[PDB]
Amino acid sequence: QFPRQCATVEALRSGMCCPDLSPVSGPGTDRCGSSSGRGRCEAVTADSRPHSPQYPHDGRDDREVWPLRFFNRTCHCNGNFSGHNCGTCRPGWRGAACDQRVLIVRRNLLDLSKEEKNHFVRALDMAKRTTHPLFVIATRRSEEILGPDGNTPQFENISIYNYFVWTHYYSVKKTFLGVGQESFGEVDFSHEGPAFLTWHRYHLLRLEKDMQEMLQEPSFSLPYWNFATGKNVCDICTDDLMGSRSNFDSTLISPNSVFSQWRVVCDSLEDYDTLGTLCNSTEDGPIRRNPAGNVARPMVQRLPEPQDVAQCLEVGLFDTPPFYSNSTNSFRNTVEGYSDPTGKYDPAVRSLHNLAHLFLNGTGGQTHLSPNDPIFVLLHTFTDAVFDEWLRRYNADISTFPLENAPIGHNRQYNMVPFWPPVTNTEMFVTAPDNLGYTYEIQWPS
Ligand SMILES: N[C@@H](Cc1ccc(O)cc1)C(=O)O
Ligand SMILES: [Zn+2]
Ligand SMILES: [Zn+2]
Ligand SMILES: [Zn+2]
Repeated sequence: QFPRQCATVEALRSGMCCPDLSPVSGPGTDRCGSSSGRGRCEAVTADSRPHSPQYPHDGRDDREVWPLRFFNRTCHCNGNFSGHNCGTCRPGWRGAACDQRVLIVRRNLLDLSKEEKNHFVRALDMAKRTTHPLFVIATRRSEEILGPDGNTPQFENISIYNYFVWTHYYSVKKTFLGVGQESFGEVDFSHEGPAFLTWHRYHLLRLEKDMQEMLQEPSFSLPYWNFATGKNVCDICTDDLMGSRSNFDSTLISPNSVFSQWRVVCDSLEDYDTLGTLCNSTEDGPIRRNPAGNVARPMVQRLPEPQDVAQCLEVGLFDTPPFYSNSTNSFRNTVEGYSDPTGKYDPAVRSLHNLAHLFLNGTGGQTHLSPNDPIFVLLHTFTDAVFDEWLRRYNADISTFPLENAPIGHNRQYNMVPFWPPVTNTEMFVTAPDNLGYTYEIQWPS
C-alpha cells in the first residue's frame, strides 16, 4: 500500500507516487532522489497480458493490472538503491551508497539462544504495537478513496505487523460487485497460482526490513519453523516462543505469552463483502489456535512428515498448467500443498504448507486472517527455505512460470498485489544468498 506522501489528494489525482527525499529547493524538487543520483519518476510498467478465464469481471477490481488503478508514475531507482523514495538500498545492500554487502542468516527458531528467542518474541510484539513509519492503508475502494466530501483520503495508519496482515488480506479479498450483489470469490492474487511462492517471499522480505529498522538492527533475521516433523503437537507453541495452550480455553493462547494480548485485524468479512469496505486498522477479537484440534477432519491433526519435504524437492517443474490449485507435478502446487508431496493432484489431499496452516485449527487456518497468528511468519520462512533450495537445485529455472493465462495476479510479470513500489514475481525468482541478502541455516532430509 502506499506511502503517506502518496496518500494525499494531490498525489492521488496526479496519479503520481513519486515523493521527495531531500527536498533541497522545496516541494517537488527531489522526487525519487534525482538531486543525488538515486532515481527518477517514471512510467509504471505493468503486466497487460491476459489471465485465466476463471476471473470474468475485468473492469471491476482495483487490484487488476496493479498498480495502475491508483498510480501511473512510480519511482525507479538506480543501481542498488531502492525504496519508494530511492532513499534506501536493495536487499543485501547497505550504506549511504548501497555498496556494502550484508548477508543475514535465518535460523531454526529452536536453535536460537535463550536471549535470541526472547529478542525475537518482543520484537514481534513491538512490531504489533508500533506504527508503520512508511505505509498507510486504504479503508475504502478507489471509488470512495477520497472520502465523503471528496477531500478526505480514506487511509489510516497501521502497525508494522498489521500491515503484514493487511496486505495478505487485500490480496485474498473477494471482488465487490455492488450492494445487494454477491461478491466474487474465485480469485486469490497470492495463492492457488504460481505467484504463491514469490508473493510470500516478498511479504516476508518487507516484514524483515521493517523490523530491521524498527529495532535498528540491520542484521535482524526472521527465524523459521520446521513444521515437517510428523509431530502431533506444535513444538514452537511454548511460552518462551509462540505461546502454549491456555488452560482456561482450549482455543486461546496461554496468558503467560505476550501473544495472548494480541487482537486481530481483518476479521469482519461479512462487513467488507456486504458494504464494499476493506479491512481497517481496528483490532477485534483475540488469536484463536488449537493445534491438532480439528477432530472433525482427521487428515489435519498431524503435521507433514520429513519425507514430504524431500519428495517435493524432486518435483522438477516449478509450475504446470492450468497453473492453479489442481495442477499435477507442479512444485509450486506441491509445496503450497494441494497435491501430495510427489505431485499427484487430488481434491481431498492437503500437504505441506496448507497442512501446516490447517493443523493450527484456528486463526492460522483461515486465509483472510492467518497472518494474525505470528506462527505465520515462521511457517512461511520455512516454506520460503524450501523454495530457496528448489531454486538452488534447478538453477532458478523460471521457464515453467507462465507469462500468460495464469489466474489473475499470477502472470510472471504481474506486479505482486499490493506491494509498493511495484515488484514482479520475476524480481523474487532468484536464489536468495546471492541476490536478496539472506540465506537459510538449514539441512535437508535425503
Ligand atoms: N485455505 C487453504 C489453507 C490456507 C489457509 C490459510 C492461508 O493463509 C493459506 C492457506 C486450504 O484450503 O487448505
Ligand atoms: Zn527506469
Ligand atoms: Zn498466504
Ligand atoms: Zn500460508
